[PDB]
Amino acid sequence: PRIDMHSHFFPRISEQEAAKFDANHAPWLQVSAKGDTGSIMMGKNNFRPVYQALWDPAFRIEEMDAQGVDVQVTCATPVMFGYTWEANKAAQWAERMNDFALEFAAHNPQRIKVLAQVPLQDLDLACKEASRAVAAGHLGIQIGNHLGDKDLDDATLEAFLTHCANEDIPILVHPWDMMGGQRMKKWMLPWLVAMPAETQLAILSLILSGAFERIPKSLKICFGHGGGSFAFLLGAVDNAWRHRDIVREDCPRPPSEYVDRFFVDSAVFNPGALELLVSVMGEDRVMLGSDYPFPLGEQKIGGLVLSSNLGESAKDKIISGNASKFFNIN
Amino acid sequence: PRIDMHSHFFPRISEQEAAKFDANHAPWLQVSAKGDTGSIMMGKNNFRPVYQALWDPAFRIEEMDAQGVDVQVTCATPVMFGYTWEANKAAQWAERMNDFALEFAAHNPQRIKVLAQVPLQDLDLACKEASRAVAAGHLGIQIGNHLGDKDLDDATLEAFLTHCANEDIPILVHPWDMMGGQRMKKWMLPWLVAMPAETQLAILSLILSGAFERIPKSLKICFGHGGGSFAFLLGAVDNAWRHRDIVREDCPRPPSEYVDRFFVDSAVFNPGALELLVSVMGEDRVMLGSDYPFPLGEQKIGGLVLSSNLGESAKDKIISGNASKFFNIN
Ligand SMILES: [Zn+2]
Ligand SMILES: [Zn+2]
Repeated sequence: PRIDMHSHFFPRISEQEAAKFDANHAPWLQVSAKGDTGSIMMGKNNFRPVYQALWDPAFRIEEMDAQGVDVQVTCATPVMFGYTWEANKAAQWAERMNDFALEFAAHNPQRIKVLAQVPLQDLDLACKEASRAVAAGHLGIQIGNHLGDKDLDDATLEAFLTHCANEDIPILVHPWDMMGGQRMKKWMLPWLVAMPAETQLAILSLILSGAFERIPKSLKICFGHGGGSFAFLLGAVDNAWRHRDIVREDCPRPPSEYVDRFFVDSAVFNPGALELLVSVMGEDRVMLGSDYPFPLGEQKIGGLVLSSNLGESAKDKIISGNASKFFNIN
Repeated sequence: PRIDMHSHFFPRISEQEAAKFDANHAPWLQVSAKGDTGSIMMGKNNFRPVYQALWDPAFRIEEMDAQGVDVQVTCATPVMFGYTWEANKAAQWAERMNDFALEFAAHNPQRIKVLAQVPLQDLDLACKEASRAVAAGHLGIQIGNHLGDKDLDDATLEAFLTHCANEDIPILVHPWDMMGGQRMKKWMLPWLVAMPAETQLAILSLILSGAFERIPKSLKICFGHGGGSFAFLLGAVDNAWRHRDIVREDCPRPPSEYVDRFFVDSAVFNPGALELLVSVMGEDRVMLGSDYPFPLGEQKIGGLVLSSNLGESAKDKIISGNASKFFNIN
């Protein structure tokens, strides 16, 4: 079947319910009276216009049919993370969101799988939430790729990964809270420039810090959006490792050898980019992700893989094989 | 014949010559009695230790012999920019670095060419410095993407491109200066992540702002380092342009259609990445650049292009053809 392992949801939360958590920074969902469109709010502010398939599981199915998608793995919209909040409030939030997801998916748990969020600022509460959420349904965890000035090499984030590997919980790493600051507002530049750099930073943070050495090889970790610009700029990285002390210091093998340690989704929107990606990662390590139902995710899901010059077996693993093994969908 | 269009020098200046500009911001060169070592200086502290090839054309002429390199275009180390300085002092400084670059060049003007630097913080001072310098023999200009602490590139910058496009003054745009704030502190991550991003941002800035519609097709502009991650991320840009009216707002054609308006150098350190780059830019708009003499410079200049499953006609254009037309070199 077709397995789309990168999609998003947003739960039914009213302004008042989100107010209890944080009347200013807790997101919620404003739906039209018809019920077809809607907005993600943020206190009183409009954040991002959305539509029915983000909150409605039934309505999501009828698009899951038209696109030929059999099983969808879905998870929190990044605005729900709340990594900057006080920890207990966040842990409570993350528990409530993971509950909403199970509800969402339970409409038809055969086709809709979910991933959990965690209060990643607090290592203890994050591990607790991850175990709890998986035992209760979720097939794994989605996290943002960094926590303020902390990247995946931070010991707190490295310890979370280790915990997930110990308990055989699979992780999807998603870019969010993009760098760039004031210079990238127009033309969705944060999406096009900062977001792939964020992801590539995350991957390189694990590799060059030595982290993969101190993390069990049993960890299932996947990077969204093709690993960003990772696969393309990897040559420049091997070259820096070869010729600079400071680059080599904590990384014992050539950085390129580490593609055996993680996965990437397939959303790179270009036949040749996909072929370089598969070349670097191997057909075993790339999975179909659409970024549904957001405006700039692949509009015909799986379109790019199937239209490619890849072997029938390579097209099968990517569209199905690798995510049945990765998330243990049978 | 063999042309490396991307390299760097630093002038033969003393603590005192530079003192007359600044005691703690104007950089100068210190070399030991064993005239082989050397180090760039700021005040009385080491800013950057330095290979003998960086200053001293004599040694350079010999390394160009060992390498396949007949002609090498060379320019400022971005340390020498000073786009933060007051517009007048930075006009004085600029021209001195361009005289210092003409004495360097006049040690073999058949083999050593020079690009000028401009006081880009003031539009007219820079325009004047530019015309003045190409007239003195410089084959063109090298500019950063900022202003020491700047947000990208407005219509002031677009004017400077127009000035150059009209007097046929070629420009090499060189990624420089940060992006990562308090992140990316180890393993040369700014060079591996932030620098490719900066370059791709410069490119997309020109394209998505519609700038190429106001800029005469006469413009000769090259982007350092393979144009960063541009080629690989292009499919994503195109996808966004077509699914979001804000991306398309100032950009009347698909962004990918604009590849005919600029050049990139070839320094991407990987045959697969170079093959995608050529397939996107076309063999006519990729030139050989090594980043000599820096430690992350290509070791065997030309090596990656020569060794490629590319075409032979393609290989001569890259090595020679394109950079002959671009700088006007015979
Ligand atoms: Zn996503
Ligand atoms: Zn350079």
